[PDB]
Amino acid sequence: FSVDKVRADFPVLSREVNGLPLAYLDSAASAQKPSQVIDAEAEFYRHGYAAVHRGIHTLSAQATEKMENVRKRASLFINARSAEELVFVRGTTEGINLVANSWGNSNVRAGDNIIISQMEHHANIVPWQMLCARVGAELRVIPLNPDGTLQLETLPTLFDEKTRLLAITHVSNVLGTENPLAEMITLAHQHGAKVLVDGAQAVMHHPVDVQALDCDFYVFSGHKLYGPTGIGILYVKEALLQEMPPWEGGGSMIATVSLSEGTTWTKAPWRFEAGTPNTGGIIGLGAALEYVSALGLNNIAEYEQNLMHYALSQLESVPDLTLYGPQNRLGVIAFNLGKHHAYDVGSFLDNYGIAVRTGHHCAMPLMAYYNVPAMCRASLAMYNTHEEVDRLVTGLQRIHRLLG
Amino acid sequence: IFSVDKVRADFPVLSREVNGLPLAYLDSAASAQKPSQVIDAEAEFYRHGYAAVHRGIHTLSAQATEKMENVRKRASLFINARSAEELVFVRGTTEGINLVANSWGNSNVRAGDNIIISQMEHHANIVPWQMLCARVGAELRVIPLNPDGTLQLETLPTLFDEKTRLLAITHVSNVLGTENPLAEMITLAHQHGAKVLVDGAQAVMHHPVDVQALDCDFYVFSGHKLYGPTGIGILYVKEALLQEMPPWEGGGSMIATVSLSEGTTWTKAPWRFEAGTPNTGGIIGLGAALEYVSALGLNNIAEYEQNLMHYALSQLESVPDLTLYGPQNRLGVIAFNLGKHHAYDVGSFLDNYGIAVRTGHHCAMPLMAYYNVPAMCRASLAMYNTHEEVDRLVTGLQRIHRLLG
Ligand SMILES: *Cc1c(COP(=O)(O)O)cnc(C)c1O
Ligand SMILES: *Cc1c(COP(=O)(O)O)cnc(C)c1O
Repeated sequence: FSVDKVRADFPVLSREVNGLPLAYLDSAASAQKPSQVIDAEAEFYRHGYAAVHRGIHTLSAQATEKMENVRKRASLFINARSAEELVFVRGTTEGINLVANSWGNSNVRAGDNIIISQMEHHANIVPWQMLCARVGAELRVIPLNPDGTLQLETLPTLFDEKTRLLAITHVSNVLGTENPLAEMITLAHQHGAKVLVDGAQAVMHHPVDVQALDCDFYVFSGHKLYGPTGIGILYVKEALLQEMPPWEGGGSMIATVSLSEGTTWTKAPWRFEAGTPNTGGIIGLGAALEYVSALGLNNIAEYEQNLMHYALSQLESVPDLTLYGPQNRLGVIAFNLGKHHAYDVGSFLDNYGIAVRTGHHCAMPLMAYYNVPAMCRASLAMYNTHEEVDRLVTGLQRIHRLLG
Repeated sequence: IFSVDKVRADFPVLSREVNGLPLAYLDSAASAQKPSQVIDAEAEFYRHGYAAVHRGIHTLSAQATEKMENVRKRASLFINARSAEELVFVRGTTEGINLVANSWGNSNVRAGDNIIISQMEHHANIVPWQMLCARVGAELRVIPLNPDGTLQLETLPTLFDEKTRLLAITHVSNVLGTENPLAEMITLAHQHGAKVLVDGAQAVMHHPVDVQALDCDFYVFSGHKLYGPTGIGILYVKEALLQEMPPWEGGGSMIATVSLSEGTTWTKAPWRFEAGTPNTGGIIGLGAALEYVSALGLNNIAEYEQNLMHYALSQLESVPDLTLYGPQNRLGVIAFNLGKHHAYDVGSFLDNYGIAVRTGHHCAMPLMAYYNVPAMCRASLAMYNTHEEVDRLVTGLQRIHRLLG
């Protein structure tokens, strides 16, 4: 693995901000893309473009086949049994909503309950709140620990015969905590409950196998995978997916449509894809998967882990620095500097050409647990370097010196 | 004024050869080709500009956010909405219609009520209302067709009553190219206190669209037919209605506050309806597309496309056993069948000649049912299409007629 050869593929790293070389630590919010993905999408638009859905002419057919090929590649990437177990979505959020409506409405009833965790992204919180509101069920929460880990021993208590679903995050977008999915899924299934996994922060860090996890639902976003915006993947166990009613109605998800005799649906995954999909994004996603797969995920894991160790090692020399989350954390470092407002810190770091994210990070309960209005977050991705970490450290030190 | 060559110079796919022959792409009605400006806009954004939106503290994020909202503004001006806050970013027409069908429909349509659609509707403007009607136990009423491809307008007064909440109608047919008399329908619709949703997916690239003039309550369209990128579209909703609509998808960025005890509250519209990371590249590209189309001018495009249509319809009279569907004043598309031949065979043979047309039911089955055919061939004539290509189509059809009898 060579971070230089990798950095050579990303033009954004050449960008300047406030007159200085960009150091982009915000990858957790969205990932930068290599020229391959961008050029893949662009070239598709330039020499390849037509409509999908098995049009009679050549460009359309080839486009359709490309789309299905990407579906296959995606399926192989997360190691699903069949590509028919994967659905194209706008992203993690839509996927979760789709499950929450399609599967949730038929499988969750009055008096039942769903389980989430206190570290969840809003995407993995609100759709279940909406659901519970619809059918009159209860939303139960797995509580945290001060070190940023969930309390596993509470699960036997949270689960009962009325528990249909466990919605859990693979990796925290704030803390970088990786939850013990295997244990949770094993325990969850014993009570006859399905498990949905939010992997939006997972899939780019290391290999993900959904057969090994035995998770019932799995969702993730492409734009954090160094792919284009507006595309994501929903994996669902075939047995469950085939029995799920459609969510969005429209063209291409129907078998037949009649204004007298009614309407029938085609098979999944296609049952859940209505109207024209996002083709360019799918192509770009394919490219992204190719690129990451070509670098290899264990290499990325190794480099990112060593980089993380370096960063955490260096950040110890920063006075009045408060870190949130465990030592085994993936991809992100959440911190606060003294009593300073997070946005001021962020602004100062921005002035120094360093991009970090501030605010509640779309997890309010997580912030509520730590009794803070917000946190600073630095992401260390595969193209990030020691020099940038040094810039971050020195920056924090300078802020501390200057603002006391 | 308008030069198809100067315009054609901007679209690289038109330089392509297909099955060894120069491409004639008549499938624009399915999806439109993009000029270099759009493609390069999205690409350059990705290359030198890219970050997450939603008011991140650093520079790229802020700039990205403003770019997004600027595109929203440009779109509102493009369709002449009062406010940019009346516009919602969607995956395309289908998601827009579904969003309305769920969000607005569930609260505004009840047992015993009824919705009106037409027989020429795209499935996108059919199925979600079926779903709604099934959910709340309402009735779906249909405006019947005429053999010439026009709706029977005289039937409307009877179809409307005090129980009619919504008219979901298409601006322009994706098959026939029929342009419906929206103003009349909306007047009549409003007289009964009913809302109107307009499917504009086939409209917005042909001529100017003014939603204030139309006074339509909902308007939807797709970006990829407007010569923009895939996976992006616009939902226009009257502010008064939009402000009272509950959220559909839950998640980040559409919330004010989130609590696991005190519950959850929503931010203002339109943002209430945009959950998670939007499609930023698509939005940028969409902005570029709107700029390009506006720069050419819509009336110019309308005139040129009209002359092209007249030419095509004139030339197609010399094709034996050619059956056309729809009126003479049609916009943008020509739906046809050749003798007793299967549409897909015709399409394939035309594909062999380097000509791209579409076949099948075109996602309107009832329309096909009305004409007693399983499918139709459809040729699209867009702003970058030429007389040369029409000549090629005619000669192609004639050759197919020679060969297949
Ligand atoms: C294309 C089209 C639709 C569907 O648009 P999508 O982009 O696929 O969502 C709906 N109605 C009409 C009339 C159309 O032409
Ligand atoms: C980004 C993220 C989401 C939301 O994904 P979107 O692409 O915005 O739809 C959900 N959960 C986690 C953990 C995330 O990091």
